[PDB]
Amino acid sequence: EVDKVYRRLNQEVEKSGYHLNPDVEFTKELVRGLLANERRYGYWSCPCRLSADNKEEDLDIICPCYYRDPDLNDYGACYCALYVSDEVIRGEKEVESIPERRPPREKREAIRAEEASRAEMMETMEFTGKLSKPVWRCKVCGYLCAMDEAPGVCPICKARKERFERFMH
Amino acid sequence: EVDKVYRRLNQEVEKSGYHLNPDVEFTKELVRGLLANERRYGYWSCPCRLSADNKEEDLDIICPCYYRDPDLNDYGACYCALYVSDEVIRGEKEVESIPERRPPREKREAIRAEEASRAEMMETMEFTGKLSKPVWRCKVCGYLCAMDEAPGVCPICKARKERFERFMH
Amino acid sequence: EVDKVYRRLNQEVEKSGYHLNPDVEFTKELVRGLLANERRYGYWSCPCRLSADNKEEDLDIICPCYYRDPDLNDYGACYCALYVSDEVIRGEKEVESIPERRPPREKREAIRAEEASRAEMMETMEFTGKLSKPVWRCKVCGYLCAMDEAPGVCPICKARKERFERFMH
Ligand code: SF4
Ligand code: SF4
Ligand code: SF4
Ligand SMILES: [Br-]
Ligand SMILES: [Br-]
Ligand SMILES: [Br-]
Ligand SMILES: [Br-]
Ligand SMILES: [Br-]
Ligand SMILES: [Br-]
Ligand SMILES: [Br-]
Ligand SMILES: [Br-]
Ligand SMILES: [Br-]
Ligand SMILES: [Br-]
Ligand SMILES: [Br-]
Ligand SMILES: [Br-]
Ligand SMILES: [Br-]
Ligand SMILES: [Br-]
Ligand SMILES: [Br-]
Ligand SMILES: [Br-]
Ligand SMILES: [Br-]
Ligand SMILES: [Br-]
Ligand SMILES: [Br-]
Ligand SMILES: [Br-]
Ligand SMILES: [Br-]
Ligand SMILES: [Fe+3]
Ligand SMILES: [Fe+3]
Ligand SMILES: [Fe+3]
Ligand code: NA
Ligand code: NA
Ligand code: NA
Ligand code: NA
Ligand code: NA
Ligand code: NA
Ligand code: NA
Ligand code: NA
Ligand code: NA
Ligand code: NA
Ligand code: NA
Ligand code: NA
Repeated sequence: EVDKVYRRLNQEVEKSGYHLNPDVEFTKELVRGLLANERRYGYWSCPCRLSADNKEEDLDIICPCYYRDPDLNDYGACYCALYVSDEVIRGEKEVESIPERRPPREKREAIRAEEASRAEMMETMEFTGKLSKPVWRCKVCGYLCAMDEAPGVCPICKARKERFERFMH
Repeated sequence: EVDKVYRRLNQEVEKSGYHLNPDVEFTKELVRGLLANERRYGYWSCPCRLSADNKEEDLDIICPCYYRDPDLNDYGACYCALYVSDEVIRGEKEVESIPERRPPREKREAIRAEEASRAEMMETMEFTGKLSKPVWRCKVCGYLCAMDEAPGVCPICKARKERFERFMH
Repeated sequence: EVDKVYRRLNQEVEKSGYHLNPDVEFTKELVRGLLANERRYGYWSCPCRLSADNKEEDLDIICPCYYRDPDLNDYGACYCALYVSDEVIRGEKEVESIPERRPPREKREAIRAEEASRAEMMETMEFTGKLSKPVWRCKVCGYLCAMDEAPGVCPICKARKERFERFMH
């Protein structure tokens, strides 16, 4: 039907140094699957896995999935064998059985929640150091305050802004 | 009516080295506004801004607002020009148009939530290092435990409290 | 009735260098209390304190409680005087009145929530450094990526996996 998607994929991955399975009809088969999965669930859900029909919960199995590279590295193929390793293509690598590396649902949920908290921390802290203010010190009385710029005049001794200095530490 | 509040303000700010607008009637005008805003919303909501009639959401525009000092520094006046800069009062500073520095509602909410998380972290950690316990080491068997004081006797070898030592590291 | 529990306790604590009150009948009294509290609430709630009949909220007063050791250290006895200090048993230590060290309900709740946040941080961060990936660098073009192992081939220059190196810093 559409061979268009097969070929544009083959070129997309070859540029980046990955490889599709060299057997053509088995691969185009998987392509049909991916297409159908896109029609049915609205994302490219791994063609050889049960989709949960919820994108958020499947982000790890949208093709290419999070298991592809480790699986290529250990077994010479991704779980469906859509992709095969640079080693298999040539010789060595001996394309072989691939266990399911994806963790079970409960485990995945824990991992996500942990990545959520971790991202929130990093966000909050990055956003933080962005709004922090430098500390200014009056050179007459030593008054300290925290502002982008030193105040017009020291509320203590009245020295002008230009007589403050950035303070450390 | 009440000029009482005008004058007590003028003295309150002059002590700290800020200045009210030298035009008297324009300033007392703003004072009336602030008073009314206090009657209407129960806080001194910036007289030249739309109040949301919720204190929590307006903490940034209670007068004096969070934009006053940066605005004095850049434009020689706060957004309403209740306050004018030390430079304008004398010469230079050329009192000039002030854009609205306050971010729009969505932005403000994000910023607040980020300051909330940041404060929770800092709180939780400060509260944390306060309850942490030192580590005590039996000098006979090396048993380690974490308590304000070493135990009456080592549960391992039975050496008395006075034969423990603070441990590092 | 059951003296079984009295004696197994006396041996359990003596091994660890704690001591029960040497008056036998006052102690076995407290034992009966602890038993009853176990029948009534399903945990060994301090026999001389009001139980809230909720384990989660009483974790600090399950016997032995969190106040036992500090109380032994300062007063020579736990709050009920189930336990007496190594000093009292012999001489010195002068067993004496013990105030209630447990903080009031509101305080306890705050402390717990703070320990919760602190534990979540530590968990999230520990779980974090466990999933972080090393950074690999192509030795031909300097391409950087973060994975357990370097890719089959550099998506940039095509150098094979074995021509990458662990990168710092
Ligand atoms: S396993 Fe192969 S096919 Fe299934 S998603 Fe991962 S990469 Fe795409
Ligand atoms: S702008 Fe001027 S008047 Fe309005 S709140 Fe800030 S300081 Fe008070
Ligand atoms: S006070 Fe004494 S009896 Fe009550 S719980 Fe703490 S240790 Fe057990
Ligand atoms: Br079709
Ligand atoms: Br998608
Ligand atoms: Br990998
Ligand atoms: Br590869
Ligand atoms: Br497989
Ligand atoms: Br100046
Ligand atoms: Br400076
Ligand atoms: Br009036
Ligand atoms: Br107020
Ligand atoms: Br400023
Ligand atoms: Br000023
Ligand atoms: Br303005
Ligand atoms: Br001692
Ligand atoms: Br010591
Ligand atoms: Br009974
Ligand atoms: Br229990
Ligand atoms: Br202690
Ligand atoms: Br003791
Ligand atoms: Br007591
Ligand atoms: Br290789
Ligand atoms: Br290396
Ligand atoms: Fe000063
Ligand atoms: Fe010891
Ligand atoms: Fe390269
Ligand atoms: Na996607
Ligand atoms: Na599952
Ligand atoms: Na500032
Ligand atoms: Na200024
Ligand atoms: Na206020
Ligand atoms: Na707005
Ligand atoms: Na302690
Ligand atoms: Na003790
Ligand atoms: Na327990
Ligand atoms: Na209480
Ligand atoms: Na990896
Ligand atoms: Na590989």
